[PDB]
Amino acid sequence: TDLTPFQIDDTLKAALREDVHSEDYSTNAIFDHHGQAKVSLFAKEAGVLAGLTVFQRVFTLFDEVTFQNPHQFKDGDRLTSGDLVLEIIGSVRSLLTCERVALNFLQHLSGIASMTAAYVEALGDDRIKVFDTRKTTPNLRLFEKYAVRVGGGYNHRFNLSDAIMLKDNHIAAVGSVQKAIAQARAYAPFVKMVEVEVESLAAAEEAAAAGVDIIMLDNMSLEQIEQAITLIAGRSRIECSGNIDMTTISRFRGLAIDYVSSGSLTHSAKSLDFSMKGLTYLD
Amino acid sequence: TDLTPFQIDDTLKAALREDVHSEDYSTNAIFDHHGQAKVSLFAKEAGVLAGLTVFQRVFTLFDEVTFQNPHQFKDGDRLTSGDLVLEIIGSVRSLLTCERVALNFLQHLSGIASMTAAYVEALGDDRIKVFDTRKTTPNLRLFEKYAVRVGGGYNHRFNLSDAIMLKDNHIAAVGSVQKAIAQARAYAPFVKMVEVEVESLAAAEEAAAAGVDIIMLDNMSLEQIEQAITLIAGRSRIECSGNIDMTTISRFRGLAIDYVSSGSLTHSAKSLDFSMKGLTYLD
Amino acid sequence: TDLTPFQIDDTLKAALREDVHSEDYSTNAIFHHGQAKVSLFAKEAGVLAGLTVFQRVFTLFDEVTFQNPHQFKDGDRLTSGDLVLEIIGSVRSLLTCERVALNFLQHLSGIASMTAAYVEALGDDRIKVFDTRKTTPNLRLFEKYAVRVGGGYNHRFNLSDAIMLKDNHIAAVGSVQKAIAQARAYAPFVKMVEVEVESLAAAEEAAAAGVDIIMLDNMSLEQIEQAITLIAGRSRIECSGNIDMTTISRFRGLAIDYVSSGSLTHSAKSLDFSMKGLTYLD
Amino acid sequence: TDLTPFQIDDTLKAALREDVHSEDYSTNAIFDHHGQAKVSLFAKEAGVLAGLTVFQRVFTLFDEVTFQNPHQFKDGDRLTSGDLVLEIIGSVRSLLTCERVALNFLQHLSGIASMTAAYVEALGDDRIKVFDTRKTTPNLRLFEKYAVRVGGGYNHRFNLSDAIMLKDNHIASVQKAIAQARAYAPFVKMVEVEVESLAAAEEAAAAGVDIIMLDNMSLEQIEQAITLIAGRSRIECSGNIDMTTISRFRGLAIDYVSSGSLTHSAKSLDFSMKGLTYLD
Amino acid sequence: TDLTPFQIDDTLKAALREDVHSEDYSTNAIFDHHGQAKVSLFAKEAGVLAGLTVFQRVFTLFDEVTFQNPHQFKDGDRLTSGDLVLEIIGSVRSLLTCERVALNFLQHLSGIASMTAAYVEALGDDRIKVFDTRKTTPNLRLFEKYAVRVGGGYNHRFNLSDAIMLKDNHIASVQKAIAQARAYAPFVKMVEVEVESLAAAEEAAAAGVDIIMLDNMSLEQIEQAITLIAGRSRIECSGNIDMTTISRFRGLAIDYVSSGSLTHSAKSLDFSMKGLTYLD
Amino acid sequence: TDLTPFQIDDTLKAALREDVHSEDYSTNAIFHHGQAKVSLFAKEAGVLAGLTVFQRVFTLFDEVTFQNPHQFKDGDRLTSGDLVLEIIGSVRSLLTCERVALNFLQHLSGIASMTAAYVEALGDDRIKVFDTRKTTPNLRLFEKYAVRVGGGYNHRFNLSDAIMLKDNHIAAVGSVQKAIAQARAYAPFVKMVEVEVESLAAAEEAAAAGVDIIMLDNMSLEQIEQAITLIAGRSRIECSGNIDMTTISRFRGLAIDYVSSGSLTHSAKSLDFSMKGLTYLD
Repeated sequence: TDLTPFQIDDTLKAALREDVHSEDYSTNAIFDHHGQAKVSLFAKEAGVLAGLTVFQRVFTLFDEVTFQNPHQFKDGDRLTSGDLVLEIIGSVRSLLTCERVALNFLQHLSGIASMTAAYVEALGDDRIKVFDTRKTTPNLRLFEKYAVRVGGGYNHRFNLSDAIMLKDNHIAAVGSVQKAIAQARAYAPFVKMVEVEVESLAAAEEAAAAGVDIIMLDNMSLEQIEQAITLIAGRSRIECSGNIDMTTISRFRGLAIDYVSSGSLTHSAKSLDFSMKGLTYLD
Repeated sequence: TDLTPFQIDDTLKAALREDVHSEDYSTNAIFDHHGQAKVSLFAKEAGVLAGLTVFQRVFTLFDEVTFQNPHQFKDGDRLTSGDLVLEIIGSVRSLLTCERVALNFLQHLSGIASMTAAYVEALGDDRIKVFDTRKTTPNLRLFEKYAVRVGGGYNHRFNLSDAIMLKDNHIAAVGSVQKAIAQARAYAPFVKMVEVEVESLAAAEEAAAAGVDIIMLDNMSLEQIEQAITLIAGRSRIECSGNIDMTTISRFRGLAIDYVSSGSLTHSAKSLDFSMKGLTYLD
Repeated sequence: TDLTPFQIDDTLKAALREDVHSEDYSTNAIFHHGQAKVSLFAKEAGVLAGLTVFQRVFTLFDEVTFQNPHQFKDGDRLTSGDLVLEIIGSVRSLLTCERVALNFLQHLSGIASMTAAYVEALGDDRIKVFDTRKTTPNLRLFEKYAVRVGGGYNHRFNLSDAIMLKDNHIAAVGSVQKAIAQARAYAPFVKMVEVEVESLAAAEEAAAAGVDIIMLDNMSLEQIEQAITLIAGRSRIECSGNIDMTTISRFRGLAIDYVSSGSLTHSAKSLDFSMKGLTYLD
Repeated sequence: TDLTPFQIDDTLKAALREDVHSEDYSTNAIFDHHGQAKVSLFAKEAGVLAGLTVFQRVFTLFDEVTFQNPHQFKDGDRLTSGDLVLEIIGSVRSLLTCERVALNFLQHLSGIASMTAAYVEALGDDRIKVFDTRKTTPNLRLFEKYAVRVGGGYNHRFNLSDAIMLKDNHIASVQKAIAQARAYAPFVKMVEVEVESLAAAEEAAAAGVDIIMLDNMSLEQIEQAITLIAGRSRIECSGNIDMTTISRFRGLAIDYVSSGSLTHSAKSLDFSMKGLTYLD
Repeated sequence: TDLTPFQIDDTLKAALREDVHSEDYSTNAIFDHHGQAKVSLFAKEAGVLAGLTVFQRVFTLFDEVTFQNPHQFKDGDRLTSGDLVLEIIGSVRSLLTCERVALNFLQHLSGIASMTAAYVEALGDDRIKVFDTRKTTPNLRLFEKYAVRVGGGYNHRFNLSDAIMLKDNHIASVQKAIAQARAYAPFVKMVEVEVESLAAAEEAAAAGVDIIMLDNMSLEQIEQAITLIAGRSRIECSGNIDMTTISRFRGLAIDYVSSGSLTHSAKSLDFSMKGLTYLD
Repeated sequence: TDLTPFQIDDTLKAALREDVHSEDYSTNAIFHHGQAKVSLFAKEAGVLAGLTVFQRVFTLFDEVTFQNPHQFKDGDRLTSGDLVLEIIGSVRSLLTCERVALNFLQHLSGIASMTAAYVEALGDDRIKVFDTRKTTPNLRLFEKYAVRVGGGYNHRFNLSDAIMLKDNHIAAVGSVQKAIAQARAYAPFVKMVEVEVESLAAAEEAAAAGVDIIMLDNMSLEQIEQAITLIAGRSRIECSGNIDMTTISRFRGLAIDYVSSGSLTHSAKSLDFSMKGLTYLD
């Protein structure tokens, strides 16, 4: 589901203002006469397209700009270098001044979508979902979460307010898996999912017995993981997390866990290369 | 030179608000009684430290929090996994709730500094500087620029307003390298540096003759580059750019150019791993 | 857990600015930067909520200290004539910062009091009283807090917190089970899913679909009872709609998990307080 | 006079942001390739309509949304349960995601207007006017003041900066207080004094103040004060005023009364949005 | 009465942001391991001091900065060139990066105060008062209004919402205009009317308005109007008022005059920050 | 190049809000949503600047159209009694949105006019007239524009735009050459570097150090002339300080690149306009 102007406008404005504090001298010195012009957006690298309407919105907040999409490209579609993703039509000053900010969004989000897509394939198991985390670029979580969905991934909680996750230390402070779970439930009844991070087979048992929604198996071995699965017997949903990357992710293939999660999808994504070229004046 | 609260506060607040829309239920359910506590910040990966005071400021905007720095770590210092970078002292709720946002800044910036440092070494020529670009994460340019300086790199223009750069299309619109340069100068006299992107040996000549400040040699071969240098004869500063990464950067070693620039330093930096662990209550 | 400056400061500042566009002429004309004391009195029985909010209004504006002779705190029961707080500072800060502070305190204490009253009227510990998103615009955080203070509980703060498939959602999709399926496909595992249901058939459909919470909307006791057995613990159960002081007792003793009321936040009478007894200080 | 985007937009945006921090998951999950949809706004309780354009603006900031108003309803009109106030047309996403915030405004403002209208009717004297106060919901004063006008009430000062009012501590020679106000103020502020005793009412009237407030002073007292003031100032009666009480002032020669409870503790008026159908 | 952080902070922050978009490169380039430094604020031109605490606040929002005031200067005090108004102590980075913004405020406000003071002296009659207008620099009205008070002037309405003023189009039966204002307004707004002819001045005074504005009406006219008005209203003379002109009103029984040029076209007053030295 | 809505809208809105806190009572009491026309007249000779700003104030507030009989634009010379614009819309929008619009227009036209006057007084094309950072807080953008409109040129907008090593910077470091060296080391290649210099010795030091721009601060003509030859085109030259209408002509014919004046922006008299001649429309 696409991102809306309500959601993105303030962020894009800020970004435009970051890149232009007075004016775009280089563009304004050369270009004048205010003729309409056309520029093309080209993919320069293979991957997955994400953030296209975000890209567009940067231009549209700045000036009156229209678009042409010859190949009907949309977020999710596979890209190959040289592909004509969009044509952008408007005044020269608007096209050149808005370009870098627009691309910066598009490159970043397409990079994440691409990487998410790659992880899914590397895993090669539909039955196991690929989830993101809170290890996101500050103030862009919304956009990054979106890119992950686009790439075929799924969203974990957005927030510390969304859902409860009882980590390593939380159990210790209470001194029982069961008590930590109980206090969580008492504190925020009914309307919050509760998850627990567990390093131990005993703790996984304790937690499943307590009736939690999701159990996180933290950096556990395959032997350990397999035992836990049988032990839990579908009493909770099972997430594997930690030390999960392109090389590692395939180890989970075929297990009866519900999902895995990776921070790298959002904290360490390479951006995907695009360029805007072929500027011509309209007749 | 370190980042100031005036510069970073609004951004960090926004980030905190992004991660906490109502409250941190998971932390609030388990922890109460408001005892002071101590937590340790550990490096988990080798590289360069950047964003330490940013990390700190996240806690300090939220609550009364103090720090201890046993090893006197500061931005720029080399890190090795297991290193104790900081101890953070304050109320448990403040420590756990602020953790992820604080780390997200620290990881991201240290990742950039590390990568910048790596590029500098790979180049192995002091006489040639490593510069960043405008291919930055929207609304964090300031922070990323800083991380590049920390890693031993240098800053290009911050902005479209900072300085003039006449790219591929700008020359064509005017139809002469010399005329584009002239119009730039006429438009913003004296107080703006002027740079031109050049793909051709002829154009490099034209530009040097015109008296520009900086000539950018775009994706040119070493043979081409070397000819241009001799041809320009120190009439302008020389930047090489395009297709510059870890593998490629060493090709510039020993040339009489002033600097090279890379977008990857900011658009495709891996974050550097840290963790906050060892939570204990103070006596 | 109390509200904090990080959470409340921008709101209180805005409120102060609303009440003082240039200066407080009437107070300034008569006054000194000469210390004074004023007393905060409860003028009506109920539950105290928003005391640190009240305090913060003064503290943002000027250097002001407080005395709390009776160690009053949010959640405590109030009776008229009670001395809740003494406020000490310059006369100008006290007079100018009075109306705004009280406006917060009166409003929140009103909500807490009303929440507390609903809980008692229900007279069943086993059934919790929840709030809603029918809140006063731009004060949700504060109102949600007041409900907790009065012994109530918080429903989702937001459209982003949890999924709730209401009448209008069901209509857009045209089916209960299909709407749940889509919600489940869209936000697996980490979001609770709730459905509003008007009929027993739909309650069945929903329970079978494996939702987390079923809302029984404005259903009769007979209906409710049937639904309970029929749902058979496959989901949590909430009752909602047409729930007020008179009505709430009807849920007493049922095997539902909670009830929810918009009135707690959209129609709460404010609780009366006054600030009086200005002594001068030396 | 209706409220404007210039006045309300920032507030509504903040309200929308309060209700949607990331996304509207429930609505986004049901997203489909359908076209535009229509939903109806129904009154569910009798009273007075206030905040209709505010209601509308919540949708219009968010997305492209149009309206149909079959019965030509406008702020000030009387409502009866089951009344079709508006039809809202636009994308399903916009209608459902904007609903609660829009209704929260409408319900709150219609509640105040209704209550104001009820107080007016209860007092029954057109000779008097019913005024509001500064006992308003923080950061919504502008909207609440509007609702009071809509319900047939009148606005007192918006602010501590609008006009001068002399209080208890301030009251502590009350002719000297008036003098200082007028002097300390430029000659562009109305001055009002709150008075408990008849002696003070006279001093004040002699002082040439603009408005004299008779505080919780009973009918005999009030009646004497009126005569004594002899039209030298405007007269406000205040304190201990409620639906039950307001009738005591019926027919007195005073100019107005004021009530905090109008904004202070107004019930919201019930509405609902239902009947979602896709357009053809 | 001095300005407050609650009033000024957002404005100053915006000003600082205007002057520093990324960083203060010039100052950061010279960063060293020195300690605290001291810099002096000097008056460089004679006039009246206004905006001193505003000046101070610019530094204090940014960083930890302290002040020393050897001569106990405060807003309203007369200045002579070479006067040491303040010493500013803090880190070099904070002093230099905050300087220009802080001075811009101080210079602007001291300029207005000075000009106001000059107008007062020029008119020479304490019986009259000198008032400002709404002809203010956008988004700084609050600060400019303050400076006018500091220079011995007085404040007219801050706003279109503060008070009522009847204009030319509005003037087009002028007793009916007054009636509608008072009716359309609640009984809490001062009403003023701008009048060109003596007939209108009388109608208005009879109407019981609070302030009558005699517009660009000359001394003979003015003098007749005064007598005719007979203290039924306050009298303002306005239009065609300047340093040269203001003296014509000396000794008339009018209450005040107003000038746009006070805020409209005030020269800023020169100051400088110099004498940077490191502390020991 | 004209100012734009993206650039100006938030400022104008703030300005409107400053002037109208609730409503325009005086205008509303008398009025219609009945169209009317008003004329904008120049009341004083000078240069027109800020016309589209003027227009935008109305356009943000309501639906308003304009007629420009004489095709006036920013930069054009004005003479009193000139009809600059006709404004058409509802009476309420015209009366309420009048003072703010004019305040912008008067201010900017004042700056443009003053800039234009300085250029003429200088009477040397070869020497440009620059502005400074001595601007009215929060209007720099607008003032910088007005200077260009009057035939002037813009200096750095910001502390972030370019490096300028002033008196106070030189003191902190204790040397001219060392300050330049540090600036050069800190921001190589992409930032211009300028130094303020009071003495010939320092001018030499600076030129030798290879700066981009030397500022000759409040120096005598004799000094200036010596400096020019001595600098020998190693840097651009700016003269600044104590530069006004009377003084500016002294620079005529020197081989300097430009002069700068704070007065253009900190001490500009506003240019008089009025809005009158309200016809009603049908």
